[PDB]
Amino acid sequence: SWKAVRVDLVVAPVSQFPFALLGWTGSKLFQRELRRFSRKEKGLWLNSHGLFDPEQKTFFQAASEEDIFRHLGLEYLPPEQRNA
DNA sequence: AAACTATGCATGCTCTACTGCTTCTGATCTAGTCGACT
Repeated sequence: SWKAVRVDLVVAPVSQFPFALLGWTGSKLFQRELRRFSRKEKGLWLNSHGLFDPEQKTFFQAASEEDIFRHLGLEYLPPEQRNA
C-alpha cells in the first residue's frame, strides 16, 4: 500500500542559505512579526532571499543564521521556541 | 457578263494559366487581475 504526503522543495544559494532557512523554520506569525519589526524598528527589509538596507544600497548577508538575529538587535532563539 | 460559292483574314470574346503586388487573417509573445501555494 501507499499514502499521499505533501512535500515542498526549495533551492537557494549558499550565500542566501541562512536567510531561506530562517524564513522556512519560523512560524507564519513569527515570520510576519519579524519582518514587521525589521522594517519598522530597524528600517531594514527582510525576506526569504536576504536583508536589505534602503538607505545604503548594499546587502547585509552573513555566513550564519544567528547573525540575522545578532544584527537586528534581538536575542537569539532556537527553532523550537519560534512557535508563534 | 452576272450570280453564287470559296477561301482568307481580321477583331472582339472567353478561358486557363502564369507572375507580381496589396490587404486580410491566424499563430505567437506579455500586463493585469484573480486565485493557488509556501
